[PDB]
Amino acid sequence: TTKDVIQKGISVVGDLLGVVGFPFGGALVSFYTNFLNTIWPSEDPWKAFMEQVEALMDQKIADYAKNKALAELQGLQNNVEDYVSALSSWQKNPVSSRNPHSQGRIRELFSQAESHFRNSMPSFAISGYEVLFLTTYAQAANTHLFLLKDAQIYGEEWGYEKEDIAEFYKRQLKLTQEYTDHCVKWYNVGLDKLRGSSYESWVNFNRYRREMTLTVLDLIALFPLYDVRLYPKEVKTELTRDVLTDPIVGVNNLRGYGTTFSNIENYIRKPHLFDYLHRIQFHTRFQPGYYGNDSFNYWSGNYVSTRPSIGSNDIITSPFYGNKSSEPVQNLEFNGEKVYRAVANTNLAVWPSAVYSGVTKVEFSQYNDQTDEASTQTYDSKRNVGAVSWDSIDQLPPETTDEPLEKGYSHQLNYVMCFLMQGSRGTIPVLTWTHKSVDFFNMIDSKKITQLPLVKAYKLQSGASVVAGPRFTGGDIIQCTENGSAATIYVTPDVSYSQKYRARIHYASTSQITFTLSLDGAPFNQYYFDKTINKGDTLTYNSFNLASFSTPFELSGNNLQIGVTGLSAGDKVYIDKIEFIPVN
Repeated sequence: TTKDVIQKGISVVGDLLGVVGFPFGGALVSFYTNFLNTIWPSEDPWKAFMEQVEALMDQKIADYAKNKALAELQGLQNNVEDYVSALSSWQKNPVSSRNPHSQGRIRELFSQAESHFRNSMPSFAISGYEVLFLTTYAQAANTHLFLLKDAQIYGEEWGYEKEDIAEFYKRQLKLTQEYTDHCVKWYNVGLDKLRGSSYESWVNFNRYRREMTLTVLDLIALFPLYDVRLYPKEVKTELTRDVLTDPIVGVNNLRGYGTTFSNIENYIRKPHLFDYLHRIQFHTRFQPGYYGNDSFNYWSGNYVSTRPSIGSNDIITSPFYGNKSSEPVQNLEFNGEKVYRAVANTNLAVWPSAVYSGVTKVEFSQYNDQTDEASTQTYDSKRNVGAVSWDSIDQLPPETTDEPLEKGYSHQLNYVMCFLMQGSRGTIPVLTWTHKSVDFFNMIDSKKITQLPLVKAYKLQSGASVVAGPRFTGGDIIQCTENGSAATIYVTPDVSYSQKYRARIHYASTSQITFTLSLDGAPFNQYYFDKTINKGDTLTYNSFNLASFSTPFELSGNNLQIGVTGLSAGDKVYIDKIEFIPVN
């Protein structure tokens, strides 16, 4: 269920990934048309976003609050549509038909929409309904900010006063912070409200966490890239966060046997450097049926192997998960394959006073971007397979239903982990996924501003570690507690010639610090950076600073090392991303 809103959520983020930073006019208009068809066609999507959280929370919005929200939204739709048609005409029409009279038409259309947004926002955040309005607020907030940046692109062409464009920009800055912070605060409120002790508690908890990531968290991660002044070129970026699909189970009610909340949540993958699915070792066991004829084999346990980020080749192999095989082991290898789908079969045996159920078959859809070919790999228990009951596509829809799945998919398989039920009753598999936007090669684009998340590093040092992200950066971050090296990340230059770059860093620090950059062990850039937080502060939007290094440089190597100094006992530095700006 709710796949509709999930698809819309996924698609918008996927489309925005193409118009982030300073977009070219044609691209901006194209975006806007899909945007209007997806998010702003009628009241249906908005109604579905409210129902979505109501379902996750098992609570309802007071009818009056629901109706007012929908009323505001009808009005905002007209404002957006009227605006887009005018913008579309403006781009299309030559720099001749631009008379003072048409300029005033577009200026007032724009002023109306922007103003209507600021006025309406509070309606999506009424006291007591903050969490339930989250996806609605997130989508409305996004529209407001995306709309705002247009004033910095076309402001002068439209004949706006210098004062007007500037007023819009300050307003954009303030709202980027507020909207981001509002979303994280209420996101967390909702998350804590769902923490329980039962297996059923964890499924709900995790479903909320995944759905809020796809519709809210992924979106707010893009907000900063709408600043066309800081990002005067197109931006190459990616989302590095993990999402866990619902557990694969044969029965709807496990009658108390489900793995406890703590035995799941405390054991899922913790903040780690980015990696990719390399190999899976399937363990099978025999489940006897009370009458023999109803027996079946099932997936009892597993081993998983991942390969690190580019720059390192040593394979990481997981501890054993679940139960050892009673049957012959099955191994599937994925080196250079992207698993974009997983479809599973389950089966059950009804005993006089017990029910036994397990995953009997798993078909993986893979795509090889090198040899531009899709294919499948499957796990088969070999005995009494039953029927398909679980499809990843229901939880992780494609970015586009236009192209074939091997092209339009939104996520790939990263991890597999088997949990044991209570009372030796069976196995529960849990799958972890990563976003499609992740570039394996860590490629530095010669025409765009490239954002490199630090989690893409292949080596941490001097006691640097991966820490849970503040929920608004699209992934995790690096924590530095000691003076010295911190991370080594492998970089792939896209051009052969001596292209020069400027580097920018997105960080948070308890003290004034010095960042040093080295290529293949040789220092090339060193600079001074401001303190952004006090010891013990929690990380919100304003905790981070984006600062440039003075001198330009060439990519005369691949191994980028970031070093930190100037820390005192108790000081902490958090690194989110390193950016590259193509310069002449």
